[PDB]
Amino acid sequence: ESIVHQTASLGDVEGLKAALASGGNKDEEDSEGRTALHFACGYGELKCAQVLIDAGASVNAVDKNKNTPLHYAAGYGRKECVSLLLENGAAVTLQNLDEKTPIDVAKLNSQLEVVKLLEKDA
Repeated sequence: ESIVHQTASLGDVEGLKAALASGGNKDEEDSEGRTALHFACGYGELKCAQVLIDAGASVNAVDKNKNTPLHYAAGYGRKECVSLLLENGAAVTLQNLDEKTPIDVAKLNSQLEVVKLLEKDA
């Protein structure tokens, strides 16, 4: 029952803004430590991710497996969200509980293009 997570996950930009305006917490976490930004980026909802970043959502938030939003974007091959996170200081060296960085994750999931995109940045 988290409005901020649900609207972000479904790309509901207006619903998301409203929820945040109506008191909703942009850093709200679910039972696995995920934030609305982890979901927006993992699903490739660029505009919703921007809204959260503009509201001050932690770009390098970590879930209970130490995955950041960039690990989700990278792993599921959501290139635009990867760029958006990189432009906003997303730490490309942060490591998973499995010692994997977002790049490692992109590599394991065959996200060849995302890898070039994460490399290009550096």
